[PDB]
Amino acid sequence: EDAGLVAEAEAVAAGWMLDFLCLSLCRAFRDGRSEDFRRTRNSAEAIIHGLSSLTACQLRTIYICQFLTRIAAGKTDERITPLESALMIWGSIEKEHDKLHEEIQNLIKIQAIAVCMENGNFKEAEEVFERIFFKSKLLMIISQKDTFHSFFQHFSYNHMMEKIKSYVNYVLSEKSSTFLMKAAAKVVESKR
Amino acid sequence: EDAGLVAEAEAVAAGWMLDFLCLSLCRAFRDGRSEDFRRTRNSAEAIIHGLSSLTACQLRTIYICQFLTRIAAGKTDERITPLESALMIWGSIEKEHDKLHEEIQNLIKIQAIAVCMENGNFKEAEEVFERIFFKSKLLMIISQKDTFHSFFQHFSYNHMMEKIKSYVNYVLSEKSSTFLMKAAAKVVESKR
Ligand SMILES: O=C(NC1CC1)c1cnn2cccnc12
Ligand SMILES: O=C(NC1CC1)c1cnn2cccnc12
Repeated sequence: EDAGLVAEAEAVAAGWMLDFLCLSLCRAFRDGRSEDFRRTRNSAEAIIHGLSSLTACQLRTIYICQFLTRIAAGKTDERITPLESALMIWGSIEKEHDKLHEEIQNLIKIQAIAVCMENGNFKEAEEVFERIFFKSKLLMIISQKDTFHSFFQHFSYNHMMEKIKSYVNYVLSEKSSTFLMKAAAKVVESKR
Repeated sequence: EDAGLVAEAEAVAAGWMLDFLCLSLCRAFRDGRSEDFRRTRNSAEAIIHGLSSLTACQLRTIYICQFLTRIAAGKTDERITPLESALMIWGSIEKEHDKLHEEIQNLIKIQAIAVCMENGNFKEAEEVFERIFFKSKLLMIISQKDTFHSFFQHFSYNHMMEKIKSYVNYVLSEKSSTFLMKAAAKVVESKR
């Protein structure tokens, strides 16, 4: 057997497993299946370690998985919070900076502060605010522990999750026809 | 979309990834590619967590992966050593207890003691001997620190690895035609 051709076959299969796990991670995030999300994340993380050279499409795929992982840990190496880490990934992914992108970006920025206030760590909320950043007014709300200010109700966790879920639906539609899931669905429908 | 049919497709794909990773784990073990073995082991471990109901064939596959994992850690939750743990898996796998099975079993039993002596932990070598187990003579060799006794040279680490590698070749031939690797090799050969 040719060691090089066998390794190339393993690289193609890793690429297929990556797309399958991204599609599965997107569905568990959309459905709110936390444990399924956690397991798929662990599998995608292990599969990703098996690849050493990635295409532009594959880099986009791993960064989406990393982004959703930090978003999922939002209320739960580096000295920043998971939502601040999601913000750094979001601003660097090779993607269009459209209306939805700006909406998701601004919701994460405000929710990174609000989740600290929700947990009762207001010194952390000010530290998060200082790393990310109107500014005087946002700093006053944190100082007065106004967690339920109308500003926070308009830029809520639920609104952040709904906007991110609309983005996940475009990724899900784009990867719904990948090799591994398409082959699996055919087997399932044949039985039946 | 039907959540049940989507979950069934994910179960079929997990079954395909399991066979692919077992075949890849077998090749890295045969070739002595330690880092590739470690990465594939981590991927198989994560993929296995995603399955909750396994067929008899799939249980045989995960136990082979567990067995090779303990063999690979032989010289490196539970209060026993990795080779003693490999011995427990080996004796419980649904497989024929043929000449090769007994050979591998007896080589692991003796190497579980010899690797402790090689590392200079002779109290551990006696503790391993007591958990597994002629017996008076084997206990004398450990007591006299005769790590290079002709008995240990006939039942060596290299002989243990060669016999296990012959078994791995039968597993490798049996799983060489699984769906994921067969589809990947076709893509590679088409390019070339
Ligand atoms: O970014 C992460 N994973 C990427 C593939 C989705 C990631 C970060 N922490 N973590 C812990 C366990 C598993 N995966 C992770
Ligand atoms: O038995 C194990 N894995 C099975 C799939 C091969 C196993 C034992 N320790 N460990 C650590 C990291 C990854 N996998 C493991």
